[PDB]
Amino acid sequence: GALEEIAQALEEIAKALKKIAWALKKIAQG
Amino acid sequence: GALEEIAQALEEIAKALKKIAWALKKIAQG
Amino acid sequence: GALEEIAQALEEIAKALKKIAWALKKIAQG
Amino acid sequence: GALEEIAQALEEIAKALKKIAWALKKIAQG
Amino acid sequence: GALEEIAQALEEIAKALKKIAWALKKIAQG
Amino acid sequence: GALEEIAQALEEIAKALKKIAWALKKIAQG
Repeated sequence: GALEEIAQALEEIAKALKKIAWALKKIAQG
Repeated sequence: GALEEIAQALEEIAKALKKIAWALKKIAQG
Repeated sequence: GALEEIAQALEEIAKALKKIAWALKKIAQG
Repeated sequence: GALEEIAQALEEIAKALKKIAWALKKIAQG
Repeated sequence: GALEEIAQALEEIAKALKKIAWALKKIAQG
Repeated sequence: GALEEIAQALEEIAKALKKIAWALKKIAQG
């Protein structure tokens, strides 16, 4: 579906952003 | 410090994007 | 419903981001 | 200016999330 | 129309994340 | 260092989010 493809892409963006956020936390703490 | 705050904000933003994706899926399912 | 529940969560994230924004302004100012 | 720039960006994201929440309620209400 | 408002809000979030990326680069290269 | 990598990744996330928003706008338009 059209909106399902948009949502899938958004979910991948969000998972990538969560990883970046964790990496930045660890750099910050260190 | 500031970078740890920024990391938390990126995590909040990722959470919002994931929820927006689920909202789009529910809209499609309607 | 499902979309209204997401809307509430997004409003809470928005408040969290505004709190972090003020924390960053405080760090910059001080 | 870096931290203040990020704070301003987070505030704009917060506004955008409130806009999305409002749109979701409008969709939900039909 | 509400879905278009959601898309416009996502565009604003993307611009704001670009500004956050730019600010973090400035901190990194400082 | 790491923060430069994080900023570049965030810029890539923002570019992708812009494309997602544009696709959603076109869906919303018909």
